[PDB]
Amino acid sequence: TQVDQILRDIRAVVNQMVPKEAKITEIEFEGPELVIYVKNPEGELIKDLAKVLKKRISVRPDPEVLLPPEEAEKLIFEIVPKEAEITNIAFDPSVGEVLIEAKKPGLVIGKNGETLRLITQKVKWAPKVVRTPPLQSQTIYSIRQILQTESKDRRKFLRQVGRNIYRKPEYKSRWIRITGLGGFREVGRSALLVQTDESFVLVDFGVNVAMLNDPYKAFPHFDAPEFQYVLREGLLDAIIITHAHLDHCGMLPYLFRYNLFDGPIYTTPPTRDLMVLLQKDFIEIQQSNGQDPLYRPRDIKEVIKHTITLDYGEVRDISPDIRLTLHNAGHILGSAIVHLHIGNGLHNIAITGDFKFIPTRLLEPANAKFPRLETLVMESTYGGANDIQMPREEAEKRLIEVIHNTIKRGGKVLIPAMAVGRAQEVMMVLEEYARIGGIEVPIYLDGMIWEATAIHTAYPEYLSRRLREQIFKEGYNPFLSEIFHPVANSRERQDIIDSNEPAIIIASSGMLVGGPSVEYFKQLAPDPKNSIIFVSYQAEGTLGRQVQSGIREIPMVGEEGRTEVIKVNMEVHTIDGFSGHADRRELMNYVAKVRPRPERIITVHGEPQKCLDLATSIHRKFGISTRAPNNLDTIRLR
Ligand SMILES: [Zn+2]
Ligand SMILES: [Zn+2]
Ligand SMILES: [Zn+2]
Ligand SMILES: [Zn+2]
Repeated sequence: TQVDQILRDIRAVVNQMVPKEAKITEIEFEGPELVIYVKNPEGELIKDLAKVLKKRISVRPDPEVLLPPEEAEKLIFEIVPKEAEITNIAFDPSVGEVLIEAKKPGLVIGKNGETLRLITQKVKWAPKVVRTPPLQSQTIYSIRQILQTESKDRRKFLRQVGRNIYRKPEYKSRWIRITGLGGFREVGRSALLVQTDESFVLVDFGVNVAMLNDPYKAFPHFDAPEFQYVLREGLLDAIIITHAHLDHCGMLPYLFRYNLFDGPIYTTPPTRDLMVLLQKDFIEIQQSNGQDPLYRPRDIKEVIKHTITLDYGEVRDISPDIRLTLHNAGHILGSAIVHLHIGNGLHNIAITGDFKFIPTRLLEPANAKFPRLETLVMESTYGGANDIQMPREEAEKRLIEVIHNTIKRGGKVLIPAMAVGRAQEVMMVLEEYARIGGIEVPIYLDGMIWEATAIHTAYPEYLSRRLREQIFKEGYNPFLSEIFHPVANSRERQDIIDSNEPAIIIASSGMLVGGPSVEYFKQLAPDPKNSIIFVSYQAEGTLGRQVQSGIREIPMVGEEGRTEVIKVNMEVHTIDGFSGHADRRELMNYVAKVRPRPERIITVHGEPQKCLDLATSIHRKFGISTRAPNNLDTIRLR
């Protein structure tokens, strides 16, 4: 590592373009950027010295000239209008920045950007105002508490990452290869290893909850020689998470449990929070089932401490020959398409993760415009030629149809859905339907769906333009609808089931693998008055896919090794018009619209035949080279 020889040349030109009166106390790399500390604020020299050094710079005051938290926290409630209504105020010393939250962020941000600098001087801390979210999230609060109490660790973490990213100047890769450790010709445990002769980055690291009883099918291949080498030698530069779902980020905290990695995890803020929530959710579902969890809160916590967030469009160097950029995937809040600029730029890779290419209630179609692009890795969940989804609006009509029939017949509607994803989407469908007077019976929300929902309201900028304004700007907010009733605990859950009142029940998780939805299913499945509606992809080996297949008698190993058979009499429906996955038509259209036209396309994340079908179809229609690799396949990209 010749990092300090690089830092030496920087400290030379910086101490040549910076006011020597401006007592520079330090210059070092912290995360994906150069930071210059100075005890003397003050502009437009950053814009320069930055484009001169060809690096991302950030000037700040020495952490010493910063008024303590418990102190400057009262000086602020003094220097800002009481009408500004400051709901919360947090600190993040790892960046010397004060996060100020208020219902009326205008009177706190300075009626002329003034009060912003007004308080900035009185405490030296970097102010950042945030409009109070309409719903408070335990997850968000928890992450905030961790970031201000772990300041010591993170500041050290950011120095290590920085010295690592710039272990050498911009390098042109000699070779590039991608290895599927999981998620090739199957849905589950997505894990792809990007390799160059200088770097190693992991894109996604999921688990296959549908196959939890089989460690050989549930986890990415830890037995891959190249991967054991990368971990054991400490060569993994980074991990990039496309989105919050467990089959894309679920094994991430396992890596910390066993101290196999302590580098950076790059992802969008919404993803960092949703991920943390689904991971906590996961290990709790396991314990509530009497199983030993894959990891513990202490590991999920380590994940948070090792995560560096980027918003879409932010280009960042994550190693000597790899620059990252995230783009909207339109799958779920915060979902991204990973774009890796590698070496010379003549062999760039775009990794789709899961994506949607038409608008939905919460999101806009995936980005299809990139700078330079040679290889496109895309999902195939609906890759079969006949995998056309039901039109958005016909699905809505079908849903309403079914709810009416069931609610009349004196029954209940069970809609299994993941905490994040279809839950929110379906909620919007029922909410807009409520506003015209269609919701008579109550709508219960079980399985952390409400907490996830809270996270959405805190990231309006990651929602579609339509819903963005409708949220933060207006006082009215769709999720806040009085039609949704969060299930408080196991007693109420049981009350709900025993009660004779018809109702709509939306509960995690989406494939009946675990969580409240399995309880509802089991106790409601016998009565033919009830209805269960699948609105998401049912993976192979899930109870959900069994029910969906029509199997009317399902065995379930219960407590004390005794198996129990649930008799299925309730109505089984499938409405795929709410899917977060691009359907066959969308996938093919995506390839058509993507620009620049990729020289190669690799199909993944889909049942075997679907991956091949899509790959064959893309080649036949667009004449582009394609391939549906197997796990453990490695493709050299030249
Ligand atoms: Zn997903
Ligand atoms: Zn997925
Ligand atoms: Zn080429
Ligand atoms: Zn209640």
